[PDB]
Order: sequence, then structure tokens, then C-alpha cells
Amino acid sequence: WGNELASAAARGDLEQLTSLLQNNVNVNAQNGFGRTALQVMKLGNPEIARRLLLRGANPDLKDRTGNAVIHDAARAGFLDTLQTLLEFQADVNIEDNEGNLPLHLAAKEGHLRVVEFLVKHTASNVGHRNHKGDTACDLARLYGRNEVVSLMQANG
Repeated sequence: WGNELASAAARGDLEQLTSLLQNNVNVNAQNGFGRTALQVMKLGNPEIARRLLLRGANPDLKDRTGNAVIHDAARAGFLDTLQTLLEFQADVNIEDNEGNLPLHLAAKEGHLRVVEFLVKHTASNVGHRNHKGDTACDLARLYGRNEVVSLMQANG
């Protein structure tokens, strides 16, 4: 039921997902376009991620662009899902094809709370330079995220 599972997750339909999880399904089964339910999950539904991770969903999977779900969470400012990902051993220092950590993405987009949690409560490598030589703080400054910059240098 890989397709149905992925579909329910993508739609943020917890009810449908949970009923579908009553079957003997492989939560890591790819859908119509090679993506797992966790990968296409509609962010802002941390319980959907939890239920999937609980059943053994692999959080570190990457798409063609080398993007993992935690990358999307951090980039769009969805803290709860990002934390859920971490409580289930997701690699916080996973890099996309450009060498960016979730920290770079959260910093670049100005998501202060996410950056705060990553810098103070995770193993995020704050000094990690991407392939172009930029650290998360560098990108924050480049994009004018002055509050993120202050926060990062404050404690780091």
C-alpha cells in the first residue's frame, strides 16, 4: 500500500494514514515517483511523521537533489516535525548536493527558532562550509537575516 500510504501522508490525512497502517505495509515503500510517505509527507503534521518513524521509516533518504525530509522541515520552518525527525535518530548533519546542512537552510530562510534549537540542542556542525565555502551564518548574513546572525554569533 506504498502509494496509498504516501498519498495519505502527502495530504496530511492522519486518519487515513493510521487506518492504512493497520495493514502489513512497508513504510519505506516508494510511490509512483520513487518517494516514500515520509518524503512526500505534508509538513506541519508531526504526528504523521511520528507514526511513520515509529513503524521504521528511514529518515535519511534523499531525493535526486540530495534533499532529505529534515532539509525541507528546516527550510520551511517546521520545527515540530524537525524535532520528531531527530528524536528518531535522523542525521542532523545530512548534506544536500550543495553541501548545505539543515542549519544552512533554516538560517538562509530566517527561521530563528529552528536555528536556535539546532545550535543549542543538536549536534549541528555550526562551522560547516558548503561546497561554495559558506557557513550557515554566512548565508544568514547574505540573505539579511540579521536576527539569525546575532543569535548564531551570540552562542557560536
